[PDB]
Amino acid sequence: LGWMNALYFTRGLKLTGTYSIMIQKILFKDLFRFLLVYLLFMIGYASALVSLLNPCANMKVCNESCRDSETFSTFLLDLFKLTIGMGDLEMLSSTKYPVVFIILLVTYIILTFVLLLNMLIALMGETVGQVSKESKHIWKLQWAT
Amino acid sequence: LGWMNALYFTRGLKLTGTYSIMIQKILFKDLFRFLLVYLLFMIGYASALVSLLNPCANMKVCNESCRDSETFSTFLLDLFKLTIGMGDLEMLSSTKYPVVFIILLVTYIILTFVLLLNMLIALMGETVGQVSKESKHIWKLQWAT
Ligand SMILES: [Ca+2]
Repeated sequence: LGWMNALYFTRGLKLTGTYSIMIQKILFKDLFRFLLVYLLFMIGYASALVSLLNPCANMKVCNESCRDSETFSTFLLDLFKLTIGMGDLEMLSSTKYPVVFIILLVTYIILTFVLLLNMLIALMGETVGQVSKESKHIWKLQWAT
Repeated sequence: LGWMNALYFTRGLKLTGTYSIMIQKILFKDLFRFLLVYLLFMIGYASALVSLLNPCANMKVCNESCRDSETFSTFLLDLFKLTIGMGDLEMLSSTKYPVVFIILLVTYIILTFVLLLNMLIALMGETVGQVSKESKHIWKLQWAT
């Protein structure tokens, strides 16, 4: 916590504290609400997938480490490991294991991992251009305080 | 689908629904046409490569899992796995396995995976600066509706 508070002094010389402006928007509003809505999305879809193994018979083919179970939440752990935008999950053709599960999985992960974070990246790129006077102004405001 | 519709309420307070602006352009026009043209590119080049094993004798040297076959489309699966911009595919010198196949492969993947998505990234970076009045305007339009 003290090395966090080290930011308190890091808002004076050398134009330090510019982050202290943008954290006013990203931590409280933008990244906050984004992580909320995305967490809700992914937990809902997690319930979906853990319910979508009985038809499209129980199989969650090994990732690119939960096996078929019913315990309480190990599903969520291994499934989140799967949701990691890590390795461009496998493609299918002439399905043998769960058939309609895979298409839902791929379209969902494309929705959430090719648009949502990109939505937020574009949001950053557009919102950063708001600093007009609050550079010298917050500088002398630091002076004052 | 209900958790998709959760975006319907997520367009009011806290300036939610900014995505609902950009999705007007990226989902229907930009990312759409880009994925279309890129899919066409890659499937054409896939036909090319699966036809380019007989001279430059049959060999698709193990990636950085289809072996020489003739079945129907396993080519497409393993080849797409190869097309994943995953690991900066191997370099060659003093060729022994297919000779002119590798140079075509590398120049194609450089074309499609160092320019096309970068073309679209620059397109994003330039198109995001269009919000002039439709922030407060779409806000009060949400109000109205
Ligand atoms: Ca890696």
